[PDB]
Amino acid sequence: KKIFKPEELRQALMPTLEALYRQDPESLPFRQPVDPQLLGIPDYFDIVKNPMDLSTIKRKLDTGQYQEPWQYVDDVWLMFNNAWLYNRKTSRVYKFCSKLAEVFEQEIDPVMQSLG
Amino acid sequence: KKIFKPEELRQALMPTLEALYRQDPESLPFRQPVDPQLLGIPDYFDIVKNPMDLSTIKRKLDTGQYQEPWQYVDDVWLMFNNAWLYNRKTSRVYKFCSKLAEVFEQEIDPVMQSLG
Ligand SMILES: Cc1noc(C)c1-c1ccc2c(c1)nc([C@@H]1CCCC(=O)N1)n2[C@H]1CC[C@@H](NC(=O)OC(C)(C)C)CC1
Ligand SMILES: Cc1noc(C)c1-c1ccc2c(c1)nc([C@@H]1CCCC(=O)N1)n2[C@H]1CC[C@@H](NC(=O)OC(C)(C)C)CC1
Ligand SMILES: [Mg+2]
Repeated sequence: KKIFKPEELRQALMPTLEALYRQDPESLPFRQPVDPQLLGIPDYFDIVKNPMDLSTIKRKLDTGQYQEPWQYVDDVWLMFNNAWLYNRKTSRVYKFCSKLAEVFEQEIDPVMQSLG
Repeated sequence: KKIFKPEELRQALMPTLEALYRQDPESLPFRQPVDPQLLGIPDYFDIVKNPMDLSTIKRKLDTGQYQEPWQYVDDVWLMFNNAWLYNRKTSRVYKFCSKLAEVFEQEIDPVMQSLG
């Protein structure tokens, strides 16, 4: 039944995104979209058909593109699954992604309990 | 008596797993282990005694846990059989599983032929 007010969603959810940004160095690969030309990885978009990154999620929060909090959680989880799929378990970026996922899991659980 | 090296298997088999990940929305329930507490299905682990999902399979490919290609195929097929067993034929999840199974059959057929 409930309609989420855009600023209510933004206020509840942005602290969880801000917690990811504070992770340095782990958030740095995730602060802007993956650029396969800069990185020299022409197969990236062969494998990742739905790219996502922190700046895109932040812009969707700013502009009211999320109707309900699970749409935001789905984008954060998509971001992580893209990096875990494309990069090997031993790689730096994969370990960075796991650290962000660890932080996100700790932040998001009490927030979603209070929203639903 | 051919020996299959970890990286050899990974290069051959990873594309077939990547093809499943590309299916959206159908791969989304399969990208992480089933969480019966999150989903509110407490009998899940009564029926599924050997859970399996894409992220676990990907990890086993990354870490060399498959000795031969059929061990990978067996895990993908276990994944599917778990979903078809637990969910009814008319359910969304079951239909999503069938879609992944159709993609997998098309992708694995030539790969297995080239490996043997
Ligand atoms: C995620 C992901 N998933 O797969 C992959 C693959 C990634 C991913 C993405 C970015 C990565 C990254 C891995 N490795 C690094 C760096 C550089 C190379 C290797 C290294 O060791 N450290 N970067 C940086 C690239 C550009 C930087 N900023 C940026 O573009 O500055 C402007 C001014 C706008 C030009 C910041 C981040
Ligand atoms: C397979 C299978 N076999 O039996 C069953 C049963 C499944 C199965 C499994 C997952 C399912 C699923 C069915 N239905 C959905 C969604 C939500 C439920 C209602 C719906 O209509 N669609 N999900 C999602 C659950 C959580 C999602 N992500 C996730 O955990 O995010 C973090 C951040 C880590 C918390 C991704 C997938
Ligand atoms: Mg953990």
